[PDB]
Amino acid sequence: SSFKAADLQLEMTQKPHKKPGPGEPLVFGKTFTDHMLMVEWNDKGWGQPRIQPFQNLTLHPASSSLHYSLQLFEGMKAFKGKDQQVRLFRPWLNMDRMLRSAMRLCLPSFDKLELLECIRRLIEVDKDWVPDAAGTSLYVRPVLIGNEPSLGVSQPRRALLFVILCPVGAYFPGGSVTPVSLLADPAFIRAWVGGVGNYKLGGNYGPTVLVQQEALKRGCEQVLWLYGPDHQLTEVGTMNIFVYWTHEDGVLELVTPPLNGVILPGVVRQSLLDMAQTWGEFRVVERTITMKQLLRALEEGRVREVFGSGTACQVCPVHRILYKDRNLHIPTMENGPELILRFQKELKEIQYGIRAHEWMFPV
Amino acid sequence: SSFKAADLQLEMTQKPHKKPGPGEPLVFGKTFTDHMLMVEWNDKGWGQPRIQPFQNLTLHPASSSLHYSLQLFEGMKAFKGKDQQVRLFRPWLNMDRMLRSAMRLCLPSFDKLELLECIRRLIEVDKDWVPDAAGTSLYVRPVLIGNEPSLGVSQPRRALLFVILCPVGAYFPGGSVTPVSLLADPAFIRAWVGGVGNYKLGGNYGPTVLVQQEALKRGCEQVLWLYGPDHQLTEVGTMNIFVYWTHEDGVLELVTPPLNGVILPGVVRQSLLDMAQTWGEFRVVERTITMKQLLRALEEGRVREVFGSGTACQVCPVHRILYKDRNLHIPTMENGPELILRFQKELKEIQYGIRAHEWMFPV
Ligand SMILES: *Cc1c(COP(=O)(O)O)cnc(C)c1O
Ligand SMILES: *Cc1c(COP(=O)(O)O)cnc(C)c1O
Ligand SMILES: NCC1(CC(=O)O)CCCCC1
Ligand SMILES: NCC1(CC(=O)O)CCCCC1
Repeated sequence: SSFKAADLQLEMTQKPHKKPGPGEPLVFGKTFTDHMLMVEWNDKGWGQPRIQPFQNLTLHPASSSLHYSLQLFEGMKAFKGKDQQVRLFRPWLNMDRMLRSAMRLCLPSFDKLELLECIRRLIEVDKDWVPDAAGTSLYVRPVLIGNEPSLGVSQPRRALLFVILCPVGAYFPGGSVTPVSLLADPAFIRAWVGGVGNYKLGGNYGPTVLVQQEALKRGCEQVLWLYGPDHQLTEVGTMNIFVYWTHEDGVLELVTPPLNGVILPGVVRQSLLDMAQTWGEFRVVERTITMKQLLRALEEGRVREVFGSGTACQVCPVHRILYKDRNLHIPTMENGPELILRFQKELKEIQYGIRAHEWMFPV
Repeated sequence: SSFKAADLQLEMTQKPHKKPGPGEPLVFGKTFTDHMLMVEWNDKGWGQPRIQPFQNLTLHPASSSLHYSLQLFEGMKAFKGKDQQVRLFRPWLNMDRMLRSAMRLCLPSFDKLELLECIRRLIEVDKDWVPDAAGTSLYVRPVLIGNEPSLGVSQPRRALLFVILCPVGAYFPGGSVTPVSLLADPAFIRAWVGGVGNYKLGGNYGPTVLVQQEALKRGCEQVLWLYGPDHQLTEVGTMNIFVYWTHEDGVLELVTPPLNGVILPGVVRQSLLDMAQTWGEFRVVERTITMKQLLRALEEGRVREVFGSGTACQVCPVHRILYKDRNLHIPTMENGPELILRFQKELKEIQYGIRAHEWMFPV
């Protein structure tokens, strides 16, 4: 059924593009690498995978990817250490999530490890594009779209899988943690139980653009997505949320919302849970967090740190939440931020190859 | 600002496709006409509109239309009367809805009447493609997509508006209306209040494919979309729902769910409400309909007709609903279907120019 890496076609570029410098401030995903991966699917099966020069897609105007959002994507980073070795961070989890997303949209199944090997081969070809400066990396963007020339809402009989790469600079200006303010208004819903918010589908993102603009108009940087009558904290923009506090039972704990359907199962999210569990210094749980619980904890001075997690930012500190038109200062930066700095340090040691780990996949 | 229809550039096809013609099977949305409308948008506003030959779209791999579902569409029909005159059905309402969809996804605004004249000119160029057989029409598909070559989840600085046309056959070949069976399972949710289900965005359709396949496996043609703990009937597949019954207060009425956020404001839906209100023979109301209300009405023999409404089907009868592993028989067909046939006949007479009406826009 699946495409094989052993069947890979190679077409090197004879028109190389200008590489960005470590000194020039880069915007997220605007400058791309020399090559891309492309695999075509039809009802008879997958075609042969190919590494070809970066080029535009040729799509039929009726392609189901453009009309009925038969599209999904992934996002992972490749890191270059001082010894020039490029490594991907827990890519197996991204491949797992990509296949789950594909099944939800009735898009073709593929072998997760064959796609991983094809992606490894692609990054190997564009190795010189992976930067080595502090906090920089190569963003990998796999995409699977429906491509049937039909206006009928049905299972695609044609599909296209492609992977593009882009060098990204340091998220924080310089190399120090800067906090974000969040708008928490229950009128905005990102996902729902029985919905598709737990899959990385394009459809979950388009509607967020206007809401993010509303957050900016109200003086906030990101949106704190609330869910249900009890105003459950779900996500911070397009990042998973973590709260480090002394809970109502008097125990020091790190909590993040559980995977009940409205939470996207983040790779960094899973890594922070795994890392903190291994330390065994405090309680680490997956449990629902409500605004009522957070309000009470803040007034009682029990909150230490609140942060967002994702591939783009790793660990993003939160200093303010605007809920029901009331400002809530989150003492994250006044508490170090001890845990965020510890997570940042240990993730960078694993990611840049200072410490050898099972989480890293060598390219 | 907006693009002007007076600036329209026409490039006719050098390679015309063979038309289906007399007695050939037409599958919905699989056969396309010779030309298409294309309008580009960037930083300096809209470009000049163009009618060019039917061809593939050239999109950058990072196009926000494919990653974050910055896409919307419309659907309306052009009808050809026996004397060869082509007319559009209430297109102003589709233009109004398209603009509302554009605003929700932070896509560029345009003038409703300028796009309408551009679509009229496109249908005029491909006028011979509009079939004249009973119940047949030309399906018009306007689309507006984000076309930003960036991986950032933001408002597009580039967009593309295009319109494609499809000659379609009669939904009920021979003229006789045929009913369908619906699967009603609360585990599947189409939209949520605070979401975007009330807009015609690509994102709302992709997730329905898997649900539709499950309905088919269970022996049902469409999905009856239920919402909330009270199991509110919202939509029949991707069509609005109508119930013709004797209400609990003993009064005969035609009811459809209100525009509370989870219902897409259909043009046919509004047309049926307008038509039924003009007659003044029964009560016409927009009120929430629950499964418990329908169950009580069925056993008491108060339900006369249940149907779906939309551009593709016009008025679609329902004879069975599979709910909680039990089959509920809906007496739609044995009741004529009196109201459905009256709606079908009046709409047919208006659409094919047999009866003059302000609802029709001449091409
Ligand atoms: C991508 C994403 C995340 C984080 O996932 P990572 O795998 O850790 O990058 C969290 N929430 C949403 C809504 C996301 O889209
Ligand atoms: C298109 C659509 C309708 C019907 O709208 P019409 O304008 O009458 O064609 C109803 N519900 C959904 C979900 C739709 O997508
Ligand atoms: N929040 C940004 C991401 C996830 C992340 O990497 O943190 C989601 C939207 C698309 C870009 C990536
Ligand atoms: N139900 C089919 C439509 C609406 C309609 O015309 O009934 C929505 C999906 C795309 C095709 C059109």
